[PDB]
Amino acid sequence: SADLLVANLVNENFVLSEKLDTKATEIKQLQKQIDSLNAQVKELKTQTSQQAENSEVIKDLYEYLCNVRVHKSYEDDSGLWFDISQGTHIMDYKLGFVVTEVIYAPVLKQRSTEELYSLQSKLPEYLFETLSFPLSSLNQFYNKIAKSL
Amino acid sequence: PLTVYKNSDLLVANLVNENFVLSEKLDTKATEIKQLQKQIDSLNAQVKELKTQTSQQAENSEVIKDLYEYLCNVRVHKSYEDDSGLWFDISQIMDYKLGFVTEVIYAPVLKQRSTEELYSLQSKLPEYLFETLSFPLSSLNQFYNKIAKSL
Repeated sequence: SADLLVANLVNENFVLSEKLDTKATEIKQLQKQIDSLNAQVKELKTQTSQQAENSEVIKDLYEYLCNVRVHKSYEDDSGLWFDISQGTHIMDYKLGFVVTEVIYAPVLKQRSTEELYSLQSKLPEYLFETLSFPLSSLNQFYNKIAKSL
Repeated sequence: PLTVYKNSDLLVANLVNENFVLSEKLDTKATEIKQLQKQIDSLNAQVKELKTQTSQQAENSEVIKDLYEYLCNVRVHKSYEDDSGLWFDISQIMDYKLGFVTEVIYAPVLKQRSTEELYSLQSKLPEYLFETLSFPLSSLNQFYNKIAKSL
């Protein structure tokens, strides 16, 4: 009973050493995965950021070339909306899209009255009231506002 | 120097001592493993979240690109930066490129075009829009308008 038990401790020391070597492999394997993930993560971070730079330039281009900038976009169940600031250094408004059809909508949440009359002198009455036209007419709209500004 | 007793040495003493050391060396690895497994999971979330945000922002940019096309009849295909100056291909149908070095450079792009069009276009477009040009940025919008009016 005394010898048997102590001779088995050898058996236990072996089992430990194998179970232990099998862990040293699972460990090396995770370290590799981590390193892989790190590379990938960094390259994904540059592509997503550097890409922001591109988009800015383009936004910036359109602004210099069309004197019009698109601020944002939402989608309230039915229809997406984009704020817009058009003019030369200006009339803010929004456009909604719901066959296809469009919705104009002057946006003057904030505007020093002096401007609001400067604008009323340059802009045809109707551009101060919500409207609705087919998409085909959009570009034509755009032109009308540019010509008046 | 340990020594057992039946009822009722160096090597035997190394067995127990050695059995302990193995049990600790093995448990301390089981913690380094859990810590690594956690780190891996955390890193995975990062990759997945970055993939959605990029696929989502791309979506926005596509919408806007599509908007501008419907509103300005003009689309900006790409952008390069060859040491000095960046370039954008444009399709407004007349394709051309614009270079920025402030000052600008126009450049008709007809790498491929069925001749029938190339004369359709020559009838609508003032001679000079078929030759490279150069103007200040302030004049750009004015340029754009001239091309739209003719097309």
